Amino acid sequence: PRFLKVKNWETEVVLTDTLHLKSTLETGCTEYICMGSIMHPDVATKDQLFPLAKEFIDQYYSSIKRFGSKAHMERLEEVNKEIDTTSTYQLKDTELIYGAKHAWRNASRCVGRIQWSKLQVFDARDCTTAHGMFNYICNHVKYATNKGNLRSAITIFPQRTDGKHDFRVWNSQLIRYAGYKQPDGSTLGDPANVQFTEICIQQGWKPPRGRFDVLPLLLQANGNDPELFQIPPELVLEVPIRHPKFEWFKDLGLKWYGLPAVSNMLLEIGGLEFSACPFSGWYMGTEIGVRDYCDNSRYNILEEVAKKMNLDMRKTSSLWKDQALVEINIAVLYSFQSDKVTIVDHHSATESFIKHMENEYRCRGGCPADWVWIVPPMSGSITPVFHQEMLNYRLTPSFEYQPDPWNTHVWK
Amino acid sequence: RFLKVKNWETEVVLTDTLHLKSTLETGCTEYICMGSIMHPATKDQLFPLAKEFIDQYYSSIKRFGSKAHMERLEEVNKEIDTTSTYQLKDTELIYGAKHAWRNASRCVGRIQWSKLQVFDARDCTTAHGMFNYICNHVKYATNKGNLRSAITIFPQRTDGKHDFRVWNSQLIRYAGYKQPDGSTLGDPANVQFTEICIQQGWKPPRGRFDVLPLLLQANGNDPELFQIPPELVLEVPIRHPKFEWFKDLGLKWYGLPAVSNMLLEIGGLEFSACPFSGWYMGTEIGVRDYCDNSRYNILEEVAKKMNLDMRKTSSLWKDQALVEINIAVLYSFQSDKVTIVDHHSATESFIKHMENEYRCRGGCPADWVWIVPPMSGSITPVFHQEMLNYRLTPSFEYQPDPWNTHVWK
Ligand code: HEM
Ligand code: HEM
Ligand SMILES: Cc1cc(N)nc2cc(-c3ccc(OC(C)C)c(CN)c3)ccc12
Ligand SMILES: Cc1cc(N)nc2cc(-c3ccc(OC(C)C)c(CN)c3)ccc12
Ligand SMILES: Cc1cc(N)nc2cc(-c3ccc(OC(C)C)c(CN)c3)ccc12
Ligand SMILES: Cc1cc(N)nc2cc(-c3ccc(OC(C)C)c(CN)c3)ccc12
Ligand SMILES: [Zn+2]
Repeated sequence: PRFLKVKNWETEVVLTDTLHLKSTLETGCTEYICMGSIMHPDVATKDQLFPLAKEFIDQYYSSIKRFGSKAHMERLEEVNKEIDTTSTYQLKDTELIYGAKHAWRNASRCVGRIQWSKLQVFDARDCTTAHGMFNYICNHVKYATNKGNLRSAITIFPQRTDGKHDFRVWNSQLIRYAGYKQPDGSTLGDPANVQFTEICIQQGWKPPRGRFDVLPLLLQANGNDPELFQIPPELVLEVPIRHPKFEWFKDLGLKWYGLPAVSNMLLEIGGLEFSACPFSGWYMGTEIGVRDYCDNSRYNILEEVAKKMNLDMRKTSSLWKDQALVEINIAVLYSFQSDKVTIVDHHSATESFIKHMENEYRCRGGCPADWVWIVPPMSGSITPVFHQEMLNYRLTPSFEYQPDPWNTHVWK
Repeated sequence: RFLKVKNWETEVVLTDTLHLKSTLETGCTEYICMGSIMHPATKDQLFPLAKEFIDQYYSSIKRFGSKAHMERLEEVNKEIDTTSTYQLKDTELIYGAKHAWRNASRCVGRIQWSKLQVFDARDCTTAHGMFNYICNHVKYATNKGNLRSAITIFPQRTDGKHDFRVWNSQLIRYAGYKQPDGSTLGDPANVQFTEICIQQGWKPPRGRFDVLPLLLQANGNDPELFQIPPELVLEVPIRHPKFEWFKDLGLKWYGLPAVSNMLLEIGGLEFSACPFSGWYMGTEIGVRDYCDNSRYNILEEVAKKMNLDMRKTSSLWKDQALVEINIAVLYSFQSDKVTIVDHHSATESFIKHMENEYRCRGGCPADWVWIVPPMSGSITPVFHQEMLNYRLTPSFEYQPDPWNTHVWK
């Protein structure tokens, strides 16, 4: 039916969703199963591409209040002849900007979407080589960082053609720390990044073999083999982590980078596929995964912090893990704030998202939202999103997962 | 098809076949997921449902197709023909009630599902008898603090005009009163029901922890009030193992969580009064929402007594005071030898429970939105555990509150 209702059980506020009617592709759920906690549940032909392009162009001309206009009809005819003759088409600059903002606006799992309209779009579709990709990525990092006053941005490289000429950033984020598995089984650096670290070493990277080695960019242009580049260290803003009360916390030697910039996702606009589209914002404190690091040869940060807090770690019901996790997250927010590097705590981010979601229900007719990903990884129920019912559905333009490029790349 | 679920910490992959047996809907569609939405019989329809349940009962005792299986199917069929309903055998009631718990996708405590004490109250005819059955349930389940899981099942729905109902949401809850300004004396969750009890003749002590009276409805009659004997109500004063000032907050809670407003469905039959009880997970105990003074709740007051910076949210003072309150609850129950489980232990048990269920049953319906605890989610092992949610019967269902349906006599 046309209307779907969601309720906030703290405030009793009821919102009516009609935007779900524009949902495009399946969720994986059926009337008899829900896959809401499942992590994720050769190119387009001509006849596949015609309706996807028309739907995006219609949506674009509706958004600028020119629906059915002469320019709308002429744009549609242009796109159709272009697909008819070249099996693909090119977006105008305005449509590219529109589509990237709306892929962020449509990202159900993103709590930071109140900012969606302020995204800075860098058009890199004239790029032809990995050196040019490096240039574009350096400028993006410099612009987005802005000496700590972080600005959201995306850089969009050429779209996919036949599938054998893809542009790809092999990094999962533009800035991440290396991880090195030792022979004795322990891990030095970030354990999340051991596989990609091994790939870089294999491609020729000389690793410093420290705890916080910024990984090199591994960049692939036009389907060619990827090439390694070192980001200039002055472009990488970092924050040492200290605690406002625990003078010993700085002795852990922890730091983190300021700029979260995800680079392994695919951007889909009007049936066109931008397989290289790194996008960046600023952190929510809880995301910063400094928790997983190893302080010594056995204990991770959560254990090491609790040990220095003199907590009882023999019983789980002493809640020493919860107590230590709070102090770690206090330290993260204090350090970014003291250094004037943009960051948002989870109470502020979730209060903003509720305001955002309400505005979207009124002005747009709904807001696709993935509760499983929107609720913060700690203190869930004391944030306003916990008691908020949400509807999840897939609108396009969208950001999508894609397989890792080392699994598919045909080495030259 | 079979569906896989992955734990993203252990990389353990479980294969789910049980979802292929579910026949009730979840609310989702191919195009919209509603996993965060809270709430998404005639003679002709009854026998298929009953046969379905009878089939799975005799499949469970490894006597499918047996003589007794067929005779029982024949019996249930004739009985629906002549009477438009049927009665469960005691064996089937026990099996049904345990599997309603086994199938409750939102319950993290289901490792215990087969240790459920079932009290058959299907001979009850009056609210006085309901009171008797309920007192015996509370005394048995409390067991001087060594809590034991139990359910008491009252007669099933007949024509819908004669339901048995427990009007309380839990057997034991604290009253909550509307204050002249706008704050709340007692539990804010129970203001409406407290007012209902006062309208019905209850004399409110107007305290902070007034145990509510039982409001009991038999055979569709007007409900009647009863005072649970206070010696049957086990309570725990909340104190902190480090903060000597915590006991000065004067808080306490009751030991026994006994939910009484849900509906049990077995083989097409509906049991609208079926209070069931277990023991608490520490994070459930809603003492956080009380008021200490005339403006500040326990969370604000705790942070105040802790001398935290309450001006910015990024000081995370709420998160700090939340953990301490939860340490105090666990310390207090453990010190009085009242059964309680922490969210770390309970979610650990649930992952082991899922392993068991996939091995022996082919799956386990699980609602991630409700299984993950309301604090420290990602440092518990269920956060990174993919789950499949689906609806099996027997089941516990939500039902309307009786005061919205009842025509007073
Ligand atoms: C501006 C500040 C931003 C904040 C504070 C923020 C916050 C978040 C958080 C907390 C998550 C979940 C993280 C996790 O579960 O590990 C997330 C996911 C996501 N964000 Fe945002 N975000 C921001 C900006 C952006 C921008 C600029 C884009 C794209 C243009 C974006 C697109 C996404 C997407 C696609 C996901 C989901 C990824 C997936 O499904 O795997 N975000 N965001
Ligand atoms: C024995 C110890 C038990 C523990 C520790 C436990 C724990 C929990 C928790 C923490 C919740 C969610 C609470 C919330 O969201 O506030 C829950 C839900 C639930 N529990 Fe259990 N439980 C236990 C026993 C039982 C028993 C004995 C039954 C019934 C026979 C049961 C039936 C249910 C049901 C039906 C729900 C979901 C109700 C709904 O759909 O809203 N539980 N349980
Ligand atoms: C722009 C931005 C800002 C921010 N503050 N946070 C962000 C987090 C993600 C994100 C989070 C989780 C995730 O999936 C997990 C398996 C790590 C993915 C998939 N690459 C992306 C993506 C973009 C983010
Ligand atoms: C149910 C659920 C909810 C949520 N809100 N988030 C989740 C994040 C992960 C997840 C998956 C993979 C992964 O890492 C690599 C294997 C891709 C990480 C990061 N450790 C997290 C898995 C499940 C999640
Ligand atoms: C036997 C048992 C033990 C326990 N330790 N905990 C339990 C919690 C619920 C429960 C929790 C929430 C809930 O619904 C919320 C919307 C308030 C309902 C049904 N209303 C039941 C039900 C039974 C429980
Ligand atoms: C999305 C979600 C997840 C979860 N895990 N839990 C949730 C609990 C409530 C909820 C709703 C009503 C309510 O109160 C009565 C009106 C039933 C209470 C208890 N105060 C909780 C609402 C939403 C929840
Ligand atoms: Zn779903």
